[PDB]
Amino acid sequence: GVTIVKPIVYGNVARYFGKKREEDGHTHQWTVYVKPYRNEDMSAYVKKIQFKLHESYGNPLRVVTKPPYEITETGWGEFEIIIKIFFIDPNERPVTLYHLLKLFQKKTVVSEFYDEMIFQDPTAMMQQLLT
Ligand SMILES: Cn1nnc2cc(CO)ccc21
Repeated sequence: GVTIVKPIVYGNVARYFGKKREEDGHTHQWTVYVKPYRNEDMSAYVKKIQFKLHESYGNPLRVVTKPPYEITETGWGEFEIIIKIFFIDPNERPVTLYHLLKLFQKKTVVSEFYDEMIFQDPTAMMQQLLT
């Protein structure tokens, strides 16, 4: 059979403001993302990536369809973000990732994980799109 492995990295970077912010108490800017391990345009084969934030955010289900696959926000809190990757072939099961937003230990805060999206015997059309 055919196995196509698409390596990815996901997670977040964060920047401390320098001071807590009086008007909302946010302390950090952060960006949560998915990106390919090697430079490729994932929109060849990815329909959309959903980023589900803590429900205390407005419009906590954030959707990106065009790279880069990232969401930039501010806040004070750390919580899991559910990252769901949907494919152009609706018969390819979506990939669900789970990421704990990291804001704390000058140096940019980074928490980034490697993973692999495995396509076992895709349609010939989806094969072309993955290669
Ligand atoms: C959980 N958390 N952390 N920081 C937050 C900021 C907002 C929007 O002001 C909502 C929820 C937040």
